[PDB]
Amino acid sequence: LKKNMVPLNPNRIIPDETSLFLESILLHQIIGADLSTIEILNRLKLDYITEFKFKNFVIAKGAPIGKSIVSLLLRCKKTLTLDRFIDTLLEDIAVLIKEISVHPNESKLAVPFLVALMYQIVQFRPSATHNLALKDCFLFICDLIRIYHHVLKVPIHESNMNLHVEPQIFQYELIDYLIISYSFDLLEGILRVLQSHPKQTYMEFFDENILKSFEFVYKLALTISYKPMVNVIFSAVEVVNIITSIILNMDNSSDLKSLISGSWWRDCITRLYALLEKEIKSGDVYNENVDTTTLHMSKYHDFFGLIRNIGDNELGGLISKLIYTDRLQSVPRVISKEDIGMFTAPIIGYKMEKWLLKLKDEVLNIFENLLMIYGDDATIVNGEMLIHSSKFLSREQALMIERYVGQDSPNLDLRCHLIEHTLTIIYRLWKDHFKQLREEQIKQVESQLIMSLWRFLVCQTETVTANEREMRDHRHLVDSLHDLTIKDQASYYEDAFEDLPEYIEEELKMQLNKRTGRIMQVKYDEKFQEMARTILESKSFDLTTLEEADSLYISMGL
Amino acid sequence: LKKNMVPLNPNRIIPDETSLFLESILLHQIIGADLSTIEILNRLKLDYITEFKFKNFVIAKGAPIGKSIVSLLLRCKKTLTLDRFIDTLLEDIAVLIKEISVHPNESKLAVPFLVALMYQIVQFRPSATHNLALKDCFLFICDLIRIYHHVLKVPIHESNMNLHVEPQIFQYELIDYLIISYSFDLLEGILRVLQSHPKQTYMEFFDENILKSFEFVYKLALTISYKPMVNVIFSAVEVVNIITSIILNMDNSSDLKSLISGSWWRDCITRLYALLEKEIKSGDVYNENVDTTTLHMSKYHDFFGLIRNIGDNELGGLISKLIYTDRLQSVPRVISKEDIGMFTAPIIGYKMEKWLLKLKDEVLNIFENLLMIYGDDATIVNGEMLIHSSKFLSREQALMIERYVGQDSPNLDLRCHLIEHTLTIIYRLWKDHFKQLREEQIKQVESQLIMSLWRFLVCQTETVTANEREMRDHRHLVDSLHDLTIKDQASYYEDAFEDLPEYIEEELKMQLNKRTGRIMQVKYDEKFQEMARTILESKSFDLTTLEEADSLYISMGL
Repeated sequence: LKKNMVPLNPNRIIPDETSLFLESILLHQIIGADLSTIEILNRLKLDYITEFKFKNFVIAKGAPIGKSIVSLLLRCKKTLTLDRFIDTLLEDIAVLIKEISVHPNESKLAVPFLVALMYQIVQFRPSATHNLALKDCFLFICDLIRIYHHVLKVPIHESNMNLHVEPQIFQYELIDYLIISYSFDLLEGILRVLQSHPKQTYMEFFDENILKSFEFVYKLALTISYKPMVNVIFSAVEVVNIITSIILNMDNSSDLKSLISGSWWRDCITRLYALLEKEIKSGDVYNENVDTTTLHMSKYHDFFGLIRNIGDNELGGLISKLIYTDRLQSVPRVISKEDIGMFTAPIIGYKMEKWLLKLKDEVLNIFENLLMIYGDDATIVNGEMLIHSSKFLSREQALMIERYVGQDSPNLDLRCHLIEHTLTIIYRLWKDHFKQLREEQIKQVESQLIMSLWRFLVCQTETVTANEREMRDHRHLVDSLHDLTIKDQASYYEDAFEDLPEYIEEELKMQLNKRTGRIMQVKYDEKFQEMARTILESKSFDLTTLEEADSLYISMGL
Repeated sequence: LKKNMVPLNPNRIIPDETSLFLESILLHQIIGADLSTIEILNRLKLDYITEFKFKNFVIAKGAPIGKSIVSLLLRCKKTLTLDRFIDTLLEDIAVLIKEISVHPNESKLAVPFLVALMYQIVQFRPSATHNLALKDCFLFICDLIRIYHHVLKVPIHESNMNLHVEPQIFQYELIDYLIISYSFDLLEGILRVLQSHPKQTYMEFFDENILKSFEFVYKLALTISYKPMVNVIFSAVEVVNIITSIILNMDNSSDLKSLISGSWWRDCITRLYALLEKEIKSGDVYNENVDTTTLHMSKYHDFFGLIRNIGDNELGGLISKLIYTDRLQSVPRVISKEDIGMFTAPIIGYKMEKWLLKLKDEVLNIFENLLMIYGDDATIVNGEMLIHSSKFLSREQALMIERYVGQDSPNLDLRCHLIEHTLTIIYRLWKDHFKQLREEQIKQVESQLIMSLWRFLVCQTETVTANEREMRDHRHLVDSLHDLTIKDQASYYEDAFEDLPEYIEEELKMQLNKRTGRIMQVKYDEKFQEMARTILESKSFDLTTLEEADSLYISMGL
């Protein structure tokens, strides 16, 4: 009777999750380093704090620090289950980072590896990390960054008599760059594991102090008057993405919104506007050039970081060469600063452009989110998302048409995705938020709005493509890199791309065609033509009179 | 219908046994040492082997060794289950011990801690250690001891012109004493985890090479012409105990017995005879005195060892002070040899006598075993167990009656247990093995056999105890220490000894009475009187004529 059911396993090995977590801590290794993180902390002592102790976490004066970490780990594996083992490790390593940090004489070499270790502790099982531990860890990392106040506050230009006669040493600068970058990466990690918790419990994380501390550190990261560290700009805007994305996806959204003032957003969005108007150019990413106009990714902080692999990791060998690896020490191993740099490839510049274009996609994506949060009018959905976004759309169509077509870079498609995205940031601002699009603000960008819509409606002529034979000749000219990409995807990495049955490559010779149309800046997609049509031609606001509009239509045909 | 059964657990956490084994390795620590064993091996490098590698177990030249152990442990936790994780660790640490050992220039400081670590690997789950790993580990430890050939071969007495002008250093001597003692302790551990396996599979362990290698190392340990190390004598006779005990407790006992020659036993038993005739005296245990007559436990090897806690562990601080603990080194930290020794307590001598009396109980216990193996006659159950055991019985009755009664030492009872045990080693030799008790050999000990039986049959008079009132006055005189022992057991450590219902202390005032009788050397137990009666009076052999026997009976009464 009912011999159908799936039979259980009588000897289920539910794996010991705290043992897996112990092992993932013990063989945690940051990319490019020779030793493991615990095996670097076995080579570190702290010789000014004569006796560290918080809660049976004694470190002696000359003892290895990672000796005490692995003693804590073994001692608290036996005792605590996973959700208590996590926050025990978080508060103990936090207190150690704290009193190594607030000290006048002591070197801070243990701090980057303890922050990376703390990040490995947080993100291991995101369901197991209770969010009061996340709250305390978030507040600790924010005031840890305000301890390292000066790393994100180097001035733009130095003295003319700033003589570079100095030992030119990089090891302390490398340490506090690692501290700041791993700290911002840990803030992103805290908020994305908090994003994974059930959606009724976000108020256990958020209070006044969370948002004040992130307001300080966000004004610190997306700087105006100091040299930008791009590593922290990525993470500092991804935090704002996680914030808007959970304001959209929680039920009691009022408590976050009533907890946030208007000044928080109108200090955030102006720095996002100042970030969206910066330039992304391959030939001078890694250059040091004019300030606050080129997102540029400095040579002196080029490593991966804890989440995403952002440069080519040129400073990853120096993390391993920051310690002597056969010795127990406190001061750093000497890294010369001008030995790095040695000319082979500008492909590195192309992929750093790829990251910076995804950064601008991120910025106008959180614009797209907080249109949807503040669907009703406020201080912040206030018409300057016509000004800055239409300036952006118009210039990234203009120098696309003037500069990028036929330049065999991988980053063209994404760069003509940005415009294709930000039109929609125009469009739902036009259709669904016209009540705040003030008449004085629309005429600040009446040039650029109308011209940017015109460069979409020019594609309805379409005397270019119309067939298949010369379009593939065009994509030999503009889009050979994506032919290499799709052949490498077809021969290695895609399950659908073998034994192609003459219906799956007739979709390829539809979508490569519409891709190379959308790159060649004639024949965009029909839907974006409609969205650009129903802004200019629609009578919600008179952009053009009827005798000024057909002066634009005669410059296509019509 | 049948709502009686015990309900199972739907969320059984079967604990990950290889995680527990990983943790027991990582926090293994030998008694008296400051650091853990892995944490000592983090402080050791090997700077003459420029690159060690066996099977992806690479050690660099200046790397920490315990770094490579913990790398192997983490790497093989993921992959191997427990019975393969064990023998992977055994053969890898064996190859490391091997090529550190056979090297002319390299210091051998890693070897004691790797042997102690190997012992922790073996005995963790004895059911999980497959016995071919035990066979290979046994053969490795036996030829490891024959590598350290010279530790158990220092001569008895030195030159008169052996000037003690020399740096007088102990650290290398401490290392190879630790190597030999932990190796013999590991041989005992191999054979007792092999003793715990199911009794059909002993032939997977034993072959010719096992018994030849233990024959060599057993002739090496129980020495004749060299200075004895008592640490290895305990373990080397406990191995012979495990061998005789499993020959008694296996089904196919012939294969062990056909694998053992007669020369193996007749070289074993003569060294056991030479061990049974040594003296145990408290005032010169820890002295250095005349050779091969006093079991004496030298000052220069007084530590615990891996199984049993044998001395007071005076050299346990020097194991921790053998390394610099803030440094990665290869040569030992300098230990002065004549700093030890500083007079407070001869209680240490009493408990070392307690161990040596248990050692003699062990020797005549394996005599009792191999009477039962070779119930039929052989080369070895051959009548000299009348000579040596009756010499032993007669002298340990004689100087008990002359020296020990009223000397308030804890070791009296056990010393009058030995005689009470070895009478039975006489008795079943008398009753059940008379076919080989040759007539010429009985008259070699006809003095001592008859006198030792006479000192039991003198107790049938019993005009001493006969009541309760003066027997407790006698045990104030001879046995006050056991009153302290039973009061400490009664007030702290025994569940039955509270609310004593006047039937459980009326057994105490039976058994303290028979204990103090058996100590006072008048009124032994009635059963041992019968065993001594049915040897002398019985007519299996005419020890006495009928007119010589009543000359012995008139010296009691009769």
